[PDB]
Amino acid sequence: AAIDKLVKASHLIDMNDIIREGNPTLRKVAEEVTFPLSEKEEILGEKMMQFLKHSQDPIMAEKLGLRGGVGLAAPQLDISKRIIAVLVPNVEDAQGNPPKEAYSLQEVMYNPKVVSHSVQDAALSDGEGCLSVDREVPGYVVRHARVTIEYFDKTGEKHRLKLKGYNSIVVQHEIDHIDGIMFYDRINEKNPFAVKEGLLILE
Ligand SMILES: [Zn+2]
Ligand SMILES: [Zn+2]
Ligand SMILES: [Zn+2]
Ligand SMILES: [Zn+2]
Ligand SMILES: [Zn+2]
Ligand SMILES: [Zn+2]
Ligand SMILES: [Zn+2]
Ligand SMILES: [Zn+2]
Repeated sequence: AAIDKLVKASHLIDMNDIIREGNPTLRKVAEEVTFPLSEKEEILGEKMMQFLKHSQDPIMAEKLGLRGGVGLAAPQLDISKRIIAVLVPNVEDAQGNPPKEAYSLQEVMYNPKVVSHSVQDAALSDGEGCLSVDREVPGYVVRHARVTIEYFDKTGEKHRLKLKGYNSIVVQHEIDHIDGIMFYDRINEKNPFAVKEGLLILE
């Protein structure tokens, strides 16, 4: 099936492995994974993280024809499993010095979920994009400002983590994918740029 092609040792995930808006797998509730993970599930997670590293590297992205990205969920690869990868880089200072930490978040998460969140909502000022959507979609994607999540890593170890800012937005976006929700589902239907009072707009 699709997962066998994806986990071949020499196979690199690229845009042609990513399904498109309209494909029913994007609207399903993905199946939880069981531990211990199968080798396929473990390698899939690793290929997904490799895809994010490549997409953020100017040469490899160029070589493989990749759009820069900070997250991917398995349903985007036509695999209906609760697996996501997130990779959010820190940025150089104005003198060109690399950050202390290369990434503010780097994880492959199995069965992630939000277990609590802030009453306050937030949205990226620039809106959101999606590897599976080849349209322009304007508007504020209203999400929780802060969340506490739970997930398991490839070893089966459980983690509990609080997130805010951009990291909170990114994980919420990927978890939506494993629940069959798309970012534009969270954009006001009548005025994409409406702002309910108290909405935290992130630059
Ligand atoms: Zn491929
Ligand atoms: Zn491995
Ligand atoms: Zn590589
Ligand atoms: Zn709990
Ligand atoms: Zn709630
Ligand atoms: Zn997405
Ligand atoms: Zn929620
Ligand atoms: Zn709509």
